[PDB]
Amino acid sequence: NKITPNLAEFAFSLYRQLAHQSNSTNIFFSPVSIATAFAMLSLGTKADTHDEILEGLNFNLTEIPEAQIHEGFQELLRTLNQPDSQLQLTTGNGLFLSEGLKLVDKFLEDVKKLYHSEAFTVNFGDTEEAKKQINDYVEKGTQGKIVDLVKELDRDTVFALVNYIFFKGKWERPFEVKDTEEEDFHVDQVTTVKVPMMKRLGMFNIQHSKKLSSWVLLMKYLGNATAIFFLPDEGKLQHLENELTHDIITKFLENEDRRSASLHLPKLCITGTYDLKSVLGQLGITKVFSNGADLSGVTEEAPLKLSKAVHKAVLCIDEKGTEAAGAMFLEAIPRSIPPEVKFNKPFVFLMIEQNTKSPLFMGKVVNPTQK
Amino acid sequence: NKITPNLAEFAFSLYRQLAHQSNSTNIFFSPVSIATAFAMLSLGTKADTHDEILEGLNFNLTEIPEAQIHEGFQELLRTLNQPDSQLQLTTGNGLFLSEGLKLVDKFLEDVKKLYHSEAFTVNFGDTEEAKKQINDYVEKGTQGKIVDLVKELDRDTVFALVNYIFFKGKWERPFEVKDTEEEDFHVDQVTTVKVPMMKRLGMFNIQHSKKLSSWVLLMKYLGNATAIFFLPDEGKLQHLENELTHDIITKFLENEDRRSASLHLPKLCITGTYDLKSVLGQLGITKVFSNGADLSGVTEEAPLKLSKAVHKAVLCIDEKGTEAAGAMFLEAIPRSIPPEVKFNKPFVFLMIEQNTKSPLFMGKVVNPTQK
Amino acid sequence: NKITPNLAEFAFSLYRQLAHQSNSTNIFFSPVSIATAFAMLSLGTKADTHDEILEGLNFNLTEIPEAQIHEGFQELLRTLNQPDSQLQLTTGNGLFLSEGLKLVDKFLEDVKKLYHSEAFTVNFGDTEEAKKQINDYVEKGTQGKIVDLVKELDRDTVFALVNYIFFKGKWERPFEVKDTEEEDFHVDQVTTVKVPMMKRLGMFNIQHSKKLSSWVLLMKYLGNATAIFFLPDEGKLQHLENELTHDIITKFLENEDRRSASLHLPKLCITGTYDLKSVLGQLGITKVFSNGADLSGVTEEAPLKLSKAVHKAVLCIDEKGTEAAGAMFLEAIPRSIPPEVKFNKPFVFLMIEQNTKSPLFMGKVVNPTQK
Repeated sequence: NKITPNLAEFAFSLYRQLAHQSNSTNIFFSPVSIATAFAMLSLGTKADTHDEILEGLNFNLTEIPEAQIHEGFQELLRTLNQPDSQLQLTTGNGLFLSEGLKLVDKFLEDVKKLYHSEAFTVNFGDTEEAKKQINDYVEKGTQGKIVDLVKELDRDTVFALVNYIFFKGKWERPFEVKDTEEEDFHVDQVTTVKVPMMKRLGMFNIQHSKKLSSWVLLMKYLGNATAIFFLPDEGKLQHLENELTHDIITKFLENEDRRSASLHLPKLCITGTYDLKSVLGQLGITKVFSNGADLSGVTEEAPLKLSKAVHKAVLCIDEKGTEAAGAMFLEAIPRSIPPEVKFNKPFVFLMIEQNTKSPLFMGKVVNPTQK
Repeated sequence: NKITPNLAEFAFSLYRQLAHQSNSTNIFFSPVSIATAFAMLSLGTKADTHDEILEGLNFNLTEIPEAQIHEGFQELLRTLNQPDSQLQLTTGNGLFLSEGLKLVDKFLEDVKKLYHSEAFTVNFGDTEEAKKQINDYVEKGTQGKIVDLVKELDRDTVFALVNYIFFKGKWERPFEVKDTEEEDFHVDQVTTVKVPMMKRLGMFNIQHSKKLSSWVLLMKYLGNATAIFFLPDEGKLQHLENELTHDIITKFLENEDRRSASLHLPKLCITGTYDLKSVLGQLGITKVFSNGADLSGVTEEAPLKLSKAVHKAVLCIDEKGTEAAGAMFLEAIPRSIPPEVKFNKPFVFLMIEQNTKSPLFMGKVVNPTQK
Repeated sequence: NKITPNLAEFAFSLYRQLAHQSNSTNIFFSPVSIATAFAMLSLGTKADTHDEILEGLNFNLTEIPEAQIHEGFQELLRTLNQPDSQLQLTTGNGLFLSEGLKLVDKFLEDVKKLYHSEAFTVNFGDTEEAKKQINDYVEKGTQGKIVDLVKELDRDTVFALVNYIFFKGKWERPFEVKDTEEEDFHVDQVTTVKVPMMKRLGMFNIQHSKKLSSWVLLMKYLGNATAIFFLPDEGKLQHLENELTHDIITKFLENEDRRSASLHLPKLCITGTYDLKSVLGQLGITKVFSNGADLSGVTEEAPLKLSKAVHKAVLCIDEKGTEAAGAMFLEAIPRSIPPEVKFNKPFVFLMIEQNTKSPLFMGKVVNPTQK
């Protein structure tokens, strides 16, 4: 599929921003769930509003027309719904509509044809019935991996573009369940904690790259899939992160060779939860949340903007295989033109005696509890 | 009042040091409470001891004589005691004396005339009656906003120069109490918490400055007062802080223009508490705590130094207006000439076998609980 | 003793790495306990494996032969076992052997002659009887200061090179027990906590060095010993740490002069606990944990490597004197040649759809609880 390279780079792009944001934290995300939600969103959007997005999903528009893109997506999504039988792989892109919404059909058609979208009809005014209906469609799409994707749901909520992906794949070679031997994880420069560490001896597709100063191990799944890992060298984690490319990835994919090794790889369950707004904004994708937000391509009546862009992604690893899930969530409610200035982020301020123009106090609010 | 510019800059000076000290914390202080305490203190002090201070309250002594300064203070303090009636504004500079103190009258006169000072007579030897008496005079001066300004009170405590300011002012336009809508505060690059966010739509004195890369909103009070706020731009908080000046402030004060806006500004109650010694020291104000400390200008019998320089400042904001308070505290007890070296800050050390001069151990104490 | 300079520098070397690793933490270690363990270990080791070590204990091998080194150690250790009577000083270097171990006698002899080593015979297969036996020999060697040196003990544990040092020395001048006056410790740039601060006025060997921008105080012990302290100047702690040398230390040792001072020095009990592997590795000492690990010089049957290099060092200070203790621990179990790659440190990884080579997920595991 012709679009894959861009996705890869967008995954690297997007990963980078998340680590650039917090070194001291766990990271896991679905580049696909995200980009899809947004390409699938890009349809209701037009002009320079829309352009930002797809140059920010790492696409070169002075090269590929819009048509050739959305085809690629369509193809890929399809591919994933029909794997080998031993490999469980689903994806669903449901679109929940407020009851009483005057739509455009050009949009309506397009997301149904190209993005297998499912439209449902919910009362956002009954917000805690709306939360249920939506957390229903996720907590089954993800087959019960992700449930609480919507914790706060606006009543003024127009619609909600929702996306999910479910993965469950068993290993090429399961691990010894009795050989799962609790061990030390050297967490930071400084600290150490106990994990259920799985150990196995055998012949492994693994190599060191001078370029990435890392060990690159591949673990083929039962079916048509592969997890790739990277043991950075001592103090090379950031150098590694720095240096990842699609083509480097491709090179590794094809390396068929194996060799003897003793491997220790831990049993774990992790989550990444995100409001991406900030993050994405950094990728150039700012207009679509704002009051210059072009959502004409969805409906006439009312003028909207994209409220919160929320991703959540869990992962879980054990001897037999992997459980992995991604899940987008784009809320939109009525845009209001009248310009908006909210001090919902840390800020400064004085207080001045009018007559003599002298500061009584000054300060910076950085948090109101407890400070 | 001719001295205001210097105060402003001292407020910026002093603010800067507090943020330079801890980004990751809340900030609120009264530039006035502080400077006053210290100008009012500068009176008992002489020569190069004294000079440090006022060059450190941001005054140019090769320009303004001492006379012209203390007049300015006197005037200002006065101004503040008699505002518009709708605007509550008090200040008091009480000076608590140990029973049995031989004073100088030149000093005694000066702080009574110029700084409306009130002198009281307390037994520092009965320390927890001394704590009460002083926390009495504050927790009413601040009308019950600040109470625990003295948590640890030396028995060898000679006197205590105390300062307070109380502010209570209602808005130009109160906010909708039913429109106070709990919302998300994006606290750090990383984290998010729920505040009571006040929202109102109307015509606001607000502008963006290229220079400060911030939004500058003014909210006039009932009476003769104005609070100024600053929404830094994305990642401009430090650039903003960097760039603030008196004249820039003045420029904004006069901008009368208003315009349409939707504003979200949160309901909060914050405190800043400080031992300033360190901080101030950085402003050049070091001699006055030390054994070169010139407190002759107060009394003959005994030779003193300034023990702890303590500021505390609370603030509180809601729909109708603002409650804000500042409070200094300068403790002095008997200086002791005999040079002093205290390892009360983190330090290094070895242990050596005398005969062979070999290190048995080495270390750095950085804290004795738990380490 | 000719080797002392190197130890000093190794102590500085090693200290530096520990602070370079975590500013925000307490530091205390025995340069001697460590180096001894390792010189005493170096005996079972040969060639380039062995060389790394002693160039990393700060020795110049293109200058001093191996003979001249191990003599020095022998001499020093001896010296320490027979001090002045008023000064309690012991050291023991016990070596615990698995029952059924075919040894080399060249090694056996050498560590008995040169390093007063004591060999014992333990069943590592009964691991929690092994833990006892070893924590026995430490928690008496250290006369009950250090007890839990072995919290996790491998069953496949071959042997354990163990080292200890016990110190108890009373002051030149005890402090006033009734003059121990709780006070403020300014811990960080930012925070403050209460310590039992000992205070005394008298004549103290103390000086300021332009070079180290610190106060350098010596406190002679009852007997043949001296503790040295360093009050860095404001913000000079790192400059101080930077600049320490053996010769500078020597210069200070000899300064006999005293003078009047008021000193405040706190009552405390601190510990430093370490797995040194990382740290030491940085000093060039990497081969000996690895699969190129040359432990032929110990036994024939089986091929081993050094599993965990563990130091723990407590300290305690009060009016009368000091309790101080160091304790090494080098575990070795069967090396396994077959190359080893363990993701027991934070790492990256993708998951790829084989057919289209597109990233489903990506991530970085940095900790599996809670993330």
